[PDB]
Amino acid sequence: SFERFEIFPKTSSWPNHDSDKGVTAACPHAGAKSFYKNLIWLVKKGNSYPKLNQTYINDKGKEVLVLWGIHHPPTIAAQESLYQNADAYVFVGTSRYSKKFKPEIATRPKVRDQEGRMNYYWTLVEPGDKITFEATGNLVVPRYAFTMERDAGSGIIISDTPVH
Amino acid sequence: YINDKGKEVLVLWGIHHPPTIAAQESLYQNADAYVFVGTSRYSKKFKPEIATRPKVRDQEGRMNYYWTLVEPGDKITFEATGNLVVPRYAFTMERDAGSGIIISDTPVH
Repeated sequence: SFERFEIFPKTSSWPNHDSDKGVTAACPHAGAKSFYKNLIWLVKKGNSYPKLNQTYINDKGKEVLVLWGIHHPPTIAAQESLYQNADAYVFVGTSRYSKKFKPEIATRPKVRDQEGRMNYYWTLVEPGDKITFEATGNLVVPRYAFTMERDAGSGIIISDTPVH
Repeated sequence: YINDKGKEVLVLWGIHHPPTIAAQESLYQNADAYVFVGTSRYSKKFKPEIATRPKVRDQEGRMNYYWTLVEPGDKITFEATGNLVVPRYAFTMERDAGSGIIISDTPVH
């Protein structure tokens, strides 16, 4: 079983932050700048990035796959222009997964005309468990989570053969 | 600790991550504490991760448990400004070729 649901609604979960300017030219969509559909890049809302705390409780009877991202800007000026905290930190916590991520602000070789980077992390939340997001900055919040129930196991086929 | 026995010594310790900064000063009074555990082969500096986590057994913080094997003639050094669960008992071992762990309810005879 694999269904996608809105773990955090865009219209009610982030009132104190900006969820509309997180678009870049590294992900074109019909020419205009865009971003991932299942993720939201939160930026400052007018020179203010208050501490963000959110949580989700797994009311489903199956597992939920939750994906998020940590952004590493190229320069300190970019970090202040996007979040304005300099010394930001992210923390994601479940009953088993606890981890703190601090941004690495440095200039990397250009890939897709991007000096900064974005690490993507995933976790599986069990029924009854909860996932907590804390963030002073540099966090790409989940917008869609995947409620899944898994089978015994299989593989991935890399072929150009048609499907019938 | 210097390993004067002729066998290996398993040493276990822990690093505590409190939920709030206030708890950190309530227990260790240093805010920016650090730990360092070192051998001739092992060397690691631990920093507390102070954040609130989903409650497990009515606990907001966590305790990460680490272990190391000190060879004969070697020494293990603990340095800590705070957030250290020190060893009290270590285990001297001489190890066999290798076996397994059986999970069963069969009686032992």
